[PDB]
Amino acid sequence: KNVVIYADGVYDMLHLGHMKQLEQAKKLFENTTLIVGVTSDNETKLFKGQVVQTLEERTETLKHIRWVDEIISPCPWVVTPEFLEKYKIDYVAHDDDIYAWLKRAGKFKATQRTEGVSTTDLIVRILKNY
Amino acid sequence: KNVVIYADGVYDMLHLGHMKQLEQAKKLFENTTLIVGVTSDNETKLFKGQVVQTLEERTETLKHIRWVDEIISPCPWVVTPEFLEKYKIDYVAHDDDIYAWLKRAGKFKATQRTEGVSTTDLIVRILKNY
Repeated sequence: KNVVIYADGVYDMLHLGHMKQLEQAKKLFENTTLIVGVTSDNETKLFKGQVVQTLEERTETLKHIRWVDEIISPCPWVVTPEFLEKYKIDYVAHDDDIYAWLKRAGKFKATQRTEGVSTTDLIVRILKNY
Repeated sequence: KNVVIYADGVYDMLHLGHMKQLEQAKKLFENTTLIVGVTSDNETKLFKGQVVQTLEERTETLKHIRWVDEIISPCPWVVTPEFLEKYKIDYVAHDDDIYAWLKRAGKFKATQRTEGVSTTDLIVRILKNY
């Protein structure tokens, strides 16, 4: 009955948006194990852009989050079929193409984003009082 | 065997320091219930100073934290003997006098702070690259 869910990401400067998204992935089925993958510093910089917190800092925050059952850190940048088999992953959860092959196989689960909750947005509120 | 631990605070812009401290309070005994109290906006501003996130924002983050079992929000600004009895609280956990009466009664548990992990410290790292 236990469904293994994999959610990968940078998880830089974790905020309510990340957390609600992890909650959604964890609650995709009644009984789950949520594995969270944390991207490496080098690959994040190479493909996405600047990352603020190091791999170790981003990974240690996630350890304190209720919905997180297991962590793969660093995780691969691109999910592969072999990777799903190795870790016995039933579904990949991500906001909604690099996921076409996952949808085709029945293995993709959409989760939503939350906007306007980020650390950037907060300091704006701090300075907008000056 | 279940020990009720109460940890109150502002919990503004929660970071690794808050989280490690909550972990410590939760792990003070083998079997615990950690109740977290979140101070009101008005009282925080009146007695401590500016608060960045509203009561509701600070409380919703704490809901996603593994160590948190129960939340009192808003909580009283000052702990009282009556309050400990009402909620059946065995120990108050806080970094180490407003707690003298708690120590005298055997009801105070020290937890440590973690420094240099705060949201302020992060943006400094962001700008120090310019």
